[PDB]
Amino acid sequence: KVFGRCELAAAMKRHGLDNYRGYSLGNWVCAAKFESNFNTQATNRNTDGSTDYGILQINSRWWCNDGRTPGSRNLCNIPCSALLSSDITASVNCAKKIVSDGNGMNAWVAWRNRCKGTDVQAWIRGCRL
Ligand SMILES: CC(=O)N[C@@H]1[C@@H](O)[C@H](O)[C@@H](CO)O[C@@H]1O
Ligand SMILES: [Cl-]
Ligand SMILES: [Cl-]
Ligand SMILES: [Cl-]
Ligand SMILES: [Cl-]
Ligand code: NA
Repeated sequence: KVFGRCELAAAMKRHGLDNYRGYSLGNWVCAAKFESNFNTQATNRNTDGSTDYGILQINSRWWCNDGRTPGSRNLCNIPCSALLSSDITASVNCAKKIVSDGNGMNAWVAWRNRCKGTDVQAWIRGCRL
């Protein structure tokens, strides 16, 4: 599923991400835009052989099991394919674990480089939430 900007904002708000660990909703929308272009089916393979999955590009090195990342962890206790569904619940629940692990949203490279320090509220402007 390729979400619209405001559609994803409302889905994330419903799933409890607005101000989660102090990160306003626009941070989460900006991160999803630049990680996946709002596409739940996005996958990208990393140089270490791990793969990033879904709207928030969650890495199989630590967070999910894809059966082909030897020696990796599955800290969200989910198959990575669950992160590709049209229902963003699994991605949101895993992201809440990631952002709580001490490094905040710096775990998302695209957030650090393209959202952090910008006017992230622009990402939810005009949306009916
Ligand atoms: C929280 C998380 O899994 N972030 C991943 C990061 O590990 C990976 O290096 C990057 C690759 O572009 O995508 C995401 O930022
Ligand atoms: Cl915001
Ligand atoms: Cl594995
Ligand atoms: Cl959803
Ligand atoms: Cl933080
Ligand atoms: Na893994």
